[PDB]
Amino acid sequence: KRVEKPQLKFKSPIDNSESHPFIPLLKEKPNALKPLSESLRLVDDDPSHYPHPYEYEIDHQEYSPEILQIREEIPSKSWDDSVPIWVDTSTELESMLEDLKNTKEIAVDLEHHDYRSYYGIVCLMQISTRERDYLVDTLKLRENLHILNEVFTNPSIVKVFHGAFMNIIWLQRDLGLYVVGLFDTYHASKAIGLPRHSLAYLLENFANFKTSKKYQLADWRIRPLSKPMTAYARADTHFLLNIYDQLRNKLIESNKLAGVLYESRNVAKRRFEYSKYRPLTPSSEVYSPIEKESPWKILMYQYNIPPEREVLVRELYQWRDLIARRDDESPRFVMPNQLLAALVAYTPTDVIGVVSLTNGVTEHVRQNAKLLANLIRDALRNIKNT
Repeated sequence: KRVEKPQLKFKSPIDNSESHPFIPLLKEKPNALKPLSESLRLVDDDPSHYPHPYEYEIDHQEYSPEILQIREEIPSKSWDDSVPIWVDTSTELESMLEDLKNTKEIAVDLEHHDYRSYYGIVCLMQISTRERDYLVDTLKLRENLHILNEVFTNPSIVKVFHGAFMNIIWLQRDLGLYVVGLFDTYHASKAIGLPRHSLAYLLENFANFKTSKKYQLADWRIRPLSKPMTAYARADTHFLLNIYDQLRNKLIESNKLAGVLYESRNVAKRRFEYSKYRPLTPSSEVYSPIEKESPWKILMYQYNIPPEREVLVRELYQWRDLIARRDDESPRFVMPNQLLAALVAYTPTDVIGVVSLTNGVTEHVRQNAKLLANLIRDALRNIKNT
C-alpha cells in the first residue's frame, strides 16, 4: 500500500542542509535550576555548538527518595483490564499530561523510522504509568509534544527506559524533549550481571512475554496501526515499571544502584548534533550521524572492483547523499550500496544500461539514469585519458 510522507504535513519543514549546529527546539524550561537563556548560549570551537539545555539539571538535581528505598514489586496490570490509550489530538495529549503529573514513575519508549527520511523521524511514543499504557502519535503531535518536559524533566518522577542511548537523541531532535530522572534498565541489567541485556530477554523472563522478531523493522508511519503493532508497541512499556522495581531492589541490595544512576545520567546528557559539527575526539557523550572512514573502500574490495575506480565510487556516494538530503530519503532508498556496487562493477554508459541492470534499479536511479550514465562515462573517459 502507498504511504504518503508525513513530513509533508510537518509545521516546521525539514532542513537537511546542516548550515548551522543543531539548535534545541526548546522554548520553555520547566523544573529549571538555571535560566533557559543561560542554557541557550552558543559555544565556541575547541566545534561550535549549543550545549544541553538541561545539563546542569541532570548533574545537580536530586533523585526522588522512593528510588532509593527497597520497595515491594508492583506487578504490571493485567493486559486485558485495559486498552492502550491512543493519543493524537491536542486535547488527549493534554489530558495525558495531567495523568503523568500524578505519577512517581513512568515507562517510556519510542519507535523510529529511517528508510523514508534522511535523519529519521519519530513515529510513535509509548508511555506507561502503573495504571495505564499510552500510545502517542508523534507524527501528528510533533509540534505539541514539548509540554511533556513538565513531567520528563521533573526529577521527582522516574522515567524508565530500556536502552535510552538513541531515544534520548531522537527526543531532542524531533520533539524538543529532555529527560531528568532517568533510570535505564539496560544499565541496570548490566550492573546486575544478567546473561542477556535485551528488552526481549527481560520481557520473556520477568514478564513471560514472547516478542516476535522483526516488528521494529515494520513501517510505523502507517495509520492506523495494525493490531499486532499496537500490541507490540504497548508491550514495550506495559511491563517495564515492574522490571524497574525488581532491578532497582537488587541494585539496592547489591551495592550497585549508585553506579546505574550515574550511567543513566550519562545517557540522559547525550546531545543531538549534526555530523558536520561532530566532536573532534570520540565520545559516548555525543552522537552524530556520520563519523568514520570512507565506506567505499569496503565496497570495492567486497565486489572486487578494479582499483582505479575510487573516484567513481566516491562520486556515487556524494550524489546519493546529496539527493537523499534533497528529497529527505535514506541513502538506501535512493540507491542501496549493492546497486551502487552494480553500477561501478558494470559501468553502464547509457540510460538503457543503467535501468536494465541485473539488480534492477530504484526509483531514484530510473529518474536520474542519464545523469548516472554521464557520471560513469566521464569516469571511463577520464580513466583512459587520465
